[PDB]
Amino acid sequence: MKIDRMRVFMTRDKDRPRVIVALDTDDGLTGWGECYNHGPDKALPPILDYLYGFLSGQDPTRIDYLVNLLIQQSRFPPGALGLSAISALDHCLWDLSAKAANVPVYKLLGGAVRDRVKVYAGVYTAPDAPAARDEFDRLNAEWGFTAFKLSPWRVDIHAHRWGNVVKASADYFRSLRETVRDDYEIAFDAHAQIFEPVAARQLGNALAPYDPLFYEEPLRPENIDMWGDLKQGLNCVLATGESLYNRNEFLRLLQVKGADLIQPDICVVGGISEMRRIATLAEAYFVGVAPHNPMGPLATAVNVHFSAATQNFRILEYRLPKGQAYVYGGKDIEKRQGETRYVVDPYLPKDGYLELRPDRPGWGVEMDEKAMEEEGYIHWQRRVPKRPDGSYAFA
Amino acid sequence: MKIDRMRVFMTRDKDRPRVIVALDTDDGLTGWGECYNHGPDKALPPILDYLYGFLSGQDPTRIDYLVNLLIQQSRFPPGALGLSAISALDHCLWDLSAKAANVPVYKLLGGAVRDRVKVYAGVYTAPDAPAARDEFDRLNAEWGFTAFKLSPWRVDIHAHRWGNVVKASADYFRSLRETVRDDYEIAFDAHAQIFEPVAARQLGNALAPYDPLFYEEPLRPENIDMWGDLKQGLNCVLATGESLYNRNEFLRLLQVKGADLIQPDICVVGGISEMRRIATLAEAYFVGVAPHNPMGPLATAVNVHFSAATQNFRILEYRLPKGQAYVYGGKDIEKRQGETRYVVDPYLPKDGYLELRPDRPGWGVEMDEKAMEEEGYIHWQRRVPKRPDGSYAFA
Amino acid sequence: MKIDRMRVFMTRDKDRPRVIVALDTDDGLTGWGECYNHGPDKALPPILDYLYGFLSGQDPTRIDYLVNLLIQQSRFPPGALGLSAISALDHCLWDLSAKAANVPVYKLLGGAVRDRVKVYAGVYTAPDAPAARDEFDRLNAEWGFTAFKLSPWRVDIHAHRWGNVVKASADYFRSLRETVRDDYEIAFDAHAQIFEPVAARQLGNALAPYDPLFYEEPLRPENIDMWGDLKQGLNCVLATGESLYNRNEFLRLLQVKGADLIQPDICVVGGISEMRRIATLAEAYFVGVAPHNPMGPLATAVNVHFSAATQNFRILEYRLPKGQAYVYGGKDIEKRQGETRYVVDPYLPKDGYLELRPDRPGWGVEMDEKAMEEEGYIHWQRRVPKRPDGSYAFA
Amino acid sequence: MKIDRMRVFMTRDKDRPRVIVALDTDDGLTGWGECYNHGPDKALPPILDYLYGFLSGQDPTRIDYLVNLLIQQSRFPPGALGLSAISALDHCLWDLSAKAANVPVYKLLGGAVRDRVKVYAGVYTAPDAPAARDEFDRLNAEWGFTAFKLSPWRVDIHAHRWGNVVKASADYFRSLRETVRDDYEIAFDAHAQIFEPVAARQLGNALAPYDPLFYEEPLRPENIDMWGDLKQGLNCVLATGESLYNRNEFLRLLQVKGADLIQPDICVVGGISEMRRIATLAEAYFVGVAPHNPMGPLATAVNVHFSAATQNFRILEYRLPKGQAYVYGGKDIEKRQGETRYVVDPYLPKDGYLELRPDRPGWGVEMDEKAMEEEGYIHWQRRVPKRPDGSYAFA
Ligand SMILES: [Cl-]
Ligand SMILES: [Cl-]
Ligand SMILES: [Cl-]
Ligand SMILES: [Cl-]
Ligand SMILES: [Cl-]
Ligand SMILES: [Cl-]
Ligand SMILES: [Cl-]
Ligand SMILES: [Cl-]
Repeated sequence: MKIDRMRVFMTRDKDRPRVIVALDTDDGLTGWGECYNHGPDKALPPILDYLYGFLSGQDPTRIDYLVNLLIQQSRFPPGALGLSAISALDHCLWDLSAKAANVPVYKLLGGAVRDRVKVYAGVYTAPDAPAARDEFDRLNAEWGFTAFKLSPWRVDIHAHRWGNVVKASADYFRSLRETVRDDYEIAFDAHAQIFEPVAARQLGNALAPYDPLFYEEPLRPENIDMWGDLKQGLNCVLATGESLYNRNEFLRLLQVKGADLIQPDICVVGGISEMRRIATLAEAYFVGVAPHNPMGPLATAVNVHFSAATQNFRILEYRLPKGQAYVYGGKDIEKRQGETRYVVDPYLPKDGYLELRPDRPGWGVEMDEKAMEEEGYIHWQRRVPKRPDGSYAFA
Repeated sequence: MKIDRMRVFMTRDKDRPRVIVALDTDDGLTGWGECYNHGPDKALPPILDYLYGFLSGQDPTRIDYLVNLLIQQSRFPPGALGLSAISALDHCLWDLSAKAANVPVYKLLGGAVRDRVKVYAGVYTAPDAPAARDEFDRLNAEWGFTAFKLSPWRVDIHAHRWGNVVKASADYFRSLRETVRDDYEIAFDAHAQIFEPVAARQLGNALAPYDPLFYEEPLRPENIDMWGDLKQGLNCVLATGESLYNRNEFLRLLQVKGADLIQPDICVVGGISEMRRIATLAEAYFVGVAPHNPMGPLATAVNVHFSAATQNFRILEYRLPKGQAYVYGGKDIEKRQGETRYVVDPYLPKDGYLELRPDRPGWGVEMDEKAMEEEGYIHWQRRVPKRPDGSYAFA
Repeated sequence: MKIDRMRVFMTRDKDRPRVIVALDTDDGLTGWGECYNHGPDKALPPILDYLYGFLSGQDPTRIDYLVNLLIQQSRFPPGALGLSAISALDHCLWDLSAKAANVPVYKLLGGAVRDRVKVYAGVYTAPDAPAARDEFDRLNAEWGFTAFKLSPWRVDIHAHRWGNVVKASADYFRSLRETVRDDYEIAFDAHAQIFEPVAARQLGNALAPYDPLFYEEPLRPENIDMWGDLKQGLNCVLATGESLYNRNEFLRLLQVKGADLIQPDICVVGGISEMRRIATLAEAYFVGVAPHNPMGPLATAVNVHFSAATQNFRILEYRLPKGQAYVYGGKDIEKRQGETRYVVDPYLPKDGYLELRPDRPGWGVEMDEKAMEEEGYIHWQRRVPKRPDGSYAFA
Repeated sequence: MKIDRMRVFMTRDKDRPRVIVALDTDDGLTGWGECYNHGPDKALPPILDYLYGFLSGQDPTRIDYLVNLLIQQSRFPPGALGLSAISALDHCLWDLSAKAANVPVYKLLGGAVRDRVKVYAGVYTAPDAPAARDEFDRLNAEWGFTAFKLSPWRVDIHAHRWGNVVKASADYFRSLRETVRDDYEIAFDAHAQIFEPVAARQLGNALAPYDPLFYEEPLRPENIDMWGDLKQGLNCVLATGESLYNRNEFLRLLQVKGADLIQPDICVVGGISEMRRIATLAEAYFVGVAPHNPMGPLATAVNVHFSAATQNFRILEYRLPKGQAYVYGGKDIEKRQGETRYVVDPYLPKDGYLELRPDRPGWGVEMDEKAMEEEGYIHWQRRVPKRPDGSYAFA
């Protein structure tokens, strides 16, 4: 069969826009993909139109052949926006190929190496311990979650003395352990807001006695070598990588021993084609994979197949299709809710795992094209915090 | 004054599209910038619209404050397309600030450290020596060029035995030295088409006895460390960096001793704000700067000011506004010509240098808005070559 | 315009001599600079006379061109005294260039990236905690300081058992935390008095639990590599660099991971021309800048502009123009006071920050030439302490 | 005995100024020293006055005690000018101590380890081979020289294609070997005029087949690590160090394998006190010492004693007291002559060696105070060459 159409849907996932892509073939199949939402999503359709020129008329079962063509035609390494678009097209090609062979996508990735996919709940704020307990328990009662991710920050880190900022985080984690179920796993996402390796190490070591599931992305991404310096003398599990794009950025991170766990995003790195290479590198370095995934239900389905096939996969970030809207940080459980409807039958957790759908080819979800047509673009941007002297810090 | 409008012009530079950007202020000034042409230029206006939301109402003389805001709001490191747009906006801010202070832009960069800016002619093909001589001599007679850049490739590198490919390049360079003026400088751009460090070293060492001005970008960009391996035992000047984006990618390149000369592009890295940081790093490592610049006359003007202010600047890539259209490689002097008209009064070489315009504020060029309106977008894409087995290689 | 006169003022800043320099132009402008006081200040006028030979008749807006000429003419790297003189001349050139363009100096440095400049109070002694509290509170009431720097040394380090020396420092810091406001930041300057890296690490780790804002310059400067050894296994923020002179000494320090925060002095390194290069290197290594500044009000004004323009600037050392005379160490708040009068309208702190003067060109201060004429040279020298065996140790 | 007076003589050595220093004691002895001529020699007397405050009343036989005091009192590492003054005072202390004990200075340095001190003639220009032959032969006939140092540069290195510059140097050295006596040793001083390590390596390897005695100081001094990169793959003996100041700069150079031979200057590094430490470090790294010495006859006498006592000393730079005035580079044997008279009885070569004076205490020369009074200061400065684009390069 040959690729003969692309359809691009500008829709949304609660309060973030989302571009969803279909590739159709002359045998009547369709494969689906999800772009990351970097910010200016209206840039994605023209990128996709340009990339489609290299896919028209081609055999979609030549997945790596075509994805590599998309990478090579730019010559320059594609960045955030380009790779987001490439990611969605990679997803479409895997989905088409699996549908053509009448198998779940994981059968094209070496097969399932596990029966279900562990998830943690993206909570993302820093609520007081009793409120955290109640929310964790609610999530456990509904979906079986026993792993959760919070922000460590209990004050504005630029408006208080650093020792007090760190003590507030340590006291907070202590409180959580005194309050919530002993078996619950709690990760902290520092969200790339720390400048100095030494400061990141101090915070990590203050959290360490209370067993963070992982300590995610404390520093900025551009200098990879400094991650190796951070991790020397760090007593907790260090996770990073969500902001890295390709096999070679991850290779450098691994070579400097800059992470214990890596967190590539399958909508950011160029899809499964690149995600698999990244995970293979990590595996040889004895580093696990916890995919970054604040994206929507189609991205989640793509993650389910990658995660099911990858030996060194450990746990998957998960946001409920009906639930909390965008947030990072703050003293509350986020009040804003939304409902993401572009997947008819999203993967939902059972006992804190997503279960495979072995009798369904492709991703194992159906798309709701009417819902995508009903809900269009919405503007979304990050707030970059400021210091008291008026300078900008880090999102 | 405050920024109060952005105007975006989709135009062209011969057979490549070009997005040109104006930022206007409430005091009636306008600053101008040029985006790189990565490929899908129709992605640039929506990126620019999104970025402009962070610039509206701001003081354009706070250049680094605003450019850093544009970088930070994405959180992820911006890639090719995002940084292209950021580059043009950086240019606009320098131009506005210089116009506001009634000075040439170089006076905002520590002042001029040279009186004129050496250029080489972007010829880019591999014509037989007599034809090369005639073209070099024509360029010398008209503009005073004594430095030129060619492709080293005289055959399809994937369809002939490697030893013969390299011998053809060495024999070609020998012929050029037997044929053209003794004082002429000749650089070779291998255009990221070699996979293996050892192969890149073999070619460089075969060219070395004939004194290449530099040997540019033989390998792919993603693995930076391998450039240090290449350069160990390399007997000619090695240049790279055109495909690197930020201060930290260049820092890594410098740390591994992966280049003797770096070639960032002021329309790719985020403009002068980033270019200056990159050049400063290179300076401390005793590495010079030869900016990459196959772009148009506004990009050239931006380069003139950066180059005039930068101690470790050596030579600037230059394409004539009226002249040869796009080409890389091949046995001919390119037949296709074009005329780029969006700058009224482009910098032209005299004795092989661009001369400063000290009595004119800003970039020292006027824009032709009617010409930009007359000539719109044109589709352009790279050819990715194939090997005889049907696989894709490297653009 | 052209430089057409230099005027050199031998004056004083309380009990230290100070050489202040003016460069005049044939358009009637004057730019001002401040030399560091290394010791033999009577050496500075003849150095300045010699350097002026390279500046006479030149365009002062070619700042880096001229400063680099001053550096290159010596061939040998200039040391302390030479660079002190070069620093003042750099300041004069920035001031002239900014006055010529009718802008604050920061507009020549990429613009302001913050609205105000955080300062800490140079207290420098080791008073008992109640007296420290009272002095901190006085400084807070008057000027809004919430950050302070002390000496850690509570006894003669060469006349007591080392474990007891360190315990005295740790007990002192504990006392301070039990006594003074919880939000106060306290830095310790060990003043290059420790010989052995291991000893410096022991003291730093003893201070660490009480959150020193930074631990400054424990070791001597000549061996840069040993700073990387010190910092391995160090649990507090390490600051150094005040005794380093150029981009390459700082590059080495950064490469060995020998500091978390660097403290170049804008009157020591060759002025803004060099300070900016140093800060750029530190930025790429994710290291902040806390400029060293025990100098006077003109030096402070130069620092305000550099600090306002530098993203990775964190905090600025500050001495009040009317206040405490020279001191390092000891059990008292220094009794000797003085008044520095050569700047008419010095920057004073408000809420612990220096505020910009956006409507004033140049440094934004006026000079008092009569005050400089009234108060001349005074001899000043350091005491080099001795050990009980009669040997000399380290100032 | 106690130091009770310092006398400072501003004199000259042909066309360069020279500061000569005497320290007198209350037993009626006098020791003598020579400052390097960095440039602004009028800075030296005030530095010396300040330093003398630490020497007055002291026992001059406590040489290292006092020299280290002079170093420590500045706290900051002393630079060029400060160390020049310290050097002369170190010389005075060795001379006093040796006179007090009635021995030659070398008996205070572990004794003579050789009977005579090999010298090479500082010719410094690049005369055509027949003229070089005639000058070498003249020098051999008069003084027995068989070792000579030239500049390698036969054209303006910034105004000609680099391959042609290097070929001119190689062709020149070939010519010299075809023309002059087979036993003559010829060193080349590239005088810190090359920016790029790769370029320095290319020139060194082009000279290498003709056996340069050493290839001196091709690169700039500030980045020490790059010297290790240069020397990797270099086929000739590499010498540097004249522009380095202390034991730790030399330690770094040695650690990176950045030289085969080091060239500290006993008037630059702080005298014998520091020179001995430097040489000891080099010895352990199996690196020899060829002291830099374009200074005058007192500096030469100081060098004779250091060189006589130092196992890893190889050869000493030498300028005749009556002979060629200042020059570096150029196509001629320098026409300007002068006569340096402040030493009554300078060391002159015999068979190309300086001979010891074992029956004379101290340096073994007498000073001519009347000659110093007759010939005063003269202004001297370096020319910094320019490139054709108007930028400044390197002296
Ligand atoms: Cl449960
Ligand atoms: Cl729910
Ligand atoms: Cl010509
Ligand atoms: Cl033409
Ligand atoms: Cl307060
Ligand atoms: Cl006060
Ligand atoms: Cl002989
Ligand atoms: Cl003679």
